[PDB]
Amino acid sequence: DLRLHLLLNTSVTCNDGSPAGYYLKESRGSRWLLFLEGGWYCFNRENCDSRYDTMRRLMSSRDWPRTRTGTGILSSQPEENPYWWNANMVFIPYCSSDVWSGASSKSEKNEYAFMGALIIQEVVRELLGRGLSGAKVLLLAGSSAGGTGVLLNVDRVAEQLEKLGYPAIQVRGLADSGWFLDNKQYRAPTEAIRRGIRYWNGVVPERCRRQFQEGEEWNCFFGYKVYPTLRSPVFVVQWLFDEAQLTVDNVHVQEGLRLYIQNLGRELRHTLKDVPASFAPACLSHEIIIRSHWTDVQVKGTSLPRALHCWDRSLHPLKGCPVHLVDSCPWPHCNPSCPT
Ligand SMILES: *[C@@H]1O[C@H](CO)[C@@H](O)[C@H](O)[C@H]1NC(C)=O
Ligand SMILES: CCC(=O)Nc1nc(C)cs1
Ligand SMILES: CCC(=O)Nc1nc(C)cs1
Repeated sequence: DLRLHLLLNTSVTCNDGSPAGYYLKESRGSRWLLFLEGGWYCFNRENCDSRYDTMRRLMSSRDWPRTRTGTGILSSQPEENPYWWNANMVFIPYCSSDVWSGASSKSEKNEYAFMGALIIQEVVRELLGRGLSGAKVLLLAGSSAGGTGVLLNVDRVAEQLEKLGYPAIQVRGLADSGWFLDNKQYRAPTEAIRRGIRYWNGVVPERCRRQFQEGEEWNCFFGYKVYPTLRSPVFVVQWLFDEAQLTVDNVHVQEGLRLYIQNLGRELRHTLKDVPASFAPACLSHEIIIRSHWTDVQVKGTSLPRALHCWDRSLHPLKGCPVHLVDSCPWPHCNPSCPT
């Protein structure tokens, strides 16, 4: 079990002004995994009000429980988590509705606070006094909106630790199910994100901002565009036929739809050709890393926990221990190990 700590700086808040926080389980014999929860987002007063009625735990800490159980990559049992398992474990709840990009407080002009980028910085800050100062690796991981959040924030964490005087901590990223395409729909994300950035005062990585310039920062929310601007090592996990991608594409089988689905998989595979650390199975699904049975899926005979271990070794190719694992077969569940 991981134990809740609300942020000591109570000006760093969830949407409704309640304090943000993190859940922690220390492992004193180990030198850190910080995981970003996902859960869509909201981009105007009306749709944020709706989310506050029926998804309030994603906008407030008032009802959070005192503990949570670590699962998947957050599990401390080697049977469930062959990778790491002995690491210090941190789960950061998503309560900012801003894909972890916001830097704006609640005020007389703002009904809600959007502080995702500042929540991450404050968590890292308060952890340094609880043992993070002695770390050798900090892995910033996340699923869905949290996976996009890794891409937007990993280099800022590295810069923060350098400026605070901790140059020996190696910061790395693991982005799960947050690598989306701004593609043609079958019957939109780009417009919703463009409006969100204005509403949230959203921030993107500096090198990506300088490429796309004012008004075009929405481009940096799309993995294949922001990834080449990043300096920290990042491992990318993405289903080739992601259910959230298909949902925004208005897909819920005749020739037209067959060709659309096959072209989606081919496009995703193309965007990963130059990503040396990646795991991309040919399955229709969504998310992976915090599921208890995350060890079952294999690409070309290699599981995700093994691929991550091989990545660790590469950061010290390796005989029989690969890190670039992308299916080439063209239809959902052509890989027999896909989740049932
Ligand atoms: C609390 O966080 C805010 C936002 O980052 C910052 O401006 C302020 O200085 C912090 N306060 C303290 C006491 O650290
Ligand atoms: C919130 C996760 C999701 O389904 N969609 C996202 N789209 C972008 C562009 C970031 S997160
Ligand atoms: C990167 C060189 C290499 O093979 N690394 C190794 N790591 C272990 C754990 C044994 S050898």
